[PDB]
Amino acid sequence: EPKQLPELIRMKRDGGRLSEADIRGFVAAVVNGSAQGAQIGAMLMAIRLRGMDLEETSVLTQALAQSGQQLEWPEAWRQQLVDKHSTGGVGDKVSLVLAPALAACGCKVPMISGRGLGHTGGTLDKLESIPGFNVIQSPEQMQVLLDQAGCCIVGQSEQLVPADGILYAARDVTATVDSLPLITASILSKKLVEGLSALVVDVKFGGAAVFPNQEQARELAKTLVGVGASLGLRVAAALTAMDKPLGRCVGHALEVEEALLCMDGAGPPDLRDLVTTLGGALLWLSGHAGTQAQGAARVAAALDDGSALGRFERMLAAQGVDPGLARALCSGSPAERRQLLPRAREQEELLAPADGTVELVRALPLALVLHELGAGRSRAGEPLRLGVGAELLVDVGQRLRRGTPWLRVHRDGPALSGPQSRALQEALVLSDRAPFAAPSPFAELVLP
Repeated sequence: EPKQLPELIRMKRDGGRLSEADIRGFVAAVVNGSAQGAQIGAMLMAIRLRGMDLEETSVLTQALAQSGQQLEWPEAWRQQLVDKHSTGGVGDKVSLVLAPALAACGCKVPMISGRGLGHTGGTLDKLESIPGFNVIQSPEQMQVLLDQAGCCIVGQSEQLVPADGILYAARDVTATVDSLPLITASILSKKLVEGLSALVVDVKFGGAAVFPNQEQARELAKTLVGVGASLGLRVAAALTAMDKPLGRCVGHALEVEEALLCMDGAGPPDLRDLVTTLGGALLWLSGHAGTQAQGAARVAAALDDGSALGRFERMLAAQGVDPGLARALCSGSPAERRQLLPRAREQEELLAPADGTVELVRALPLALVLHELGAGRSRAGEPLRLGVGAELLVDVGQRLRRGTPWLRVHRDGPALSGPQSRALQEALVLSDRAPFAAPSPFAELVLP
């Protein structure tokens, strides 16, 4: 029954299970206001150090979900509601494209997304690079968006998965993100509130992924598919590598550009690879395409013929962006899009030390330095340096020459410190091996 908050915390601290009553009451305290900051962090920490189990976990997610509302849409759309959701992520703008992609493929995507988590920027912050983009819509507005645009991207609020919003902000600045339960709940809860026909989850592994260990990551996959099943959700989880940044831009505004470059015609191969791959899965899974190949084939199609660029345009406008700016952003050249989005003060470039063959660029050192540069959050509720970020000037598998520039840093301060500099420079790994074509960051596809 109603136990005082400090008491539930004492229980988890002591490795005790939380009852459905206990989890619920807690969730409520968090949304109703009673629960104080130091209390929410304490609990998150306790959880990050004693975990929970299938039930508590399943209970948590399930509750979080109902802290707010659930959406209901015209029965017409039903079989067309789909969504994908990542975990880790350094430079993962897939969402910024796969959304309008699917919307061009006749699907409706009601995306409840999020902000940077730990050292992994969020697709919600990235969108806020676009001037006037509102990530907060009421269910009502959302339904207008899936009608006009077919898709939309919004974050937690007073009506949607409220409690998740409270924790998710804390998780990131409390060093309480890497927890299978808090992860499973955080994700499933949002996607639940949407009520989708099919749902694909992006589970990163290696390098800069929340859970580095491939297998210990593959579990997180069978898990989200696990609980997700029970909750009554069709869930497909795919393990994709995260040792190097997806694409060539890590940041916010920079990333919004490398996304437009995709819809345009095509930018980075890996970026496209996943958008089509994951996209084709959703169509197959939602039973909207013969096989994944066919599925994936239609998405690629969207990419190549301006569809996604169109859907995307309606979307920005539909979500607060000055119509004019939006036609300018999409029909704009890359040079235009640069002068229209947030740019950092100065920007230097790291040169190649030795002749050699780019083996890979270390994602973690990057994300970590850029974080220190204002591309990451230090303490919830704070602005973000949206211009700041980084550009990969060489592509993995290729051969570069000593002295050539391989990475450009956009910073808002008067310079990089010694530690930050060395950090960057060593994130570059060179071999004498012969140049080669980059592999797909896509590994397996855990099914339900």
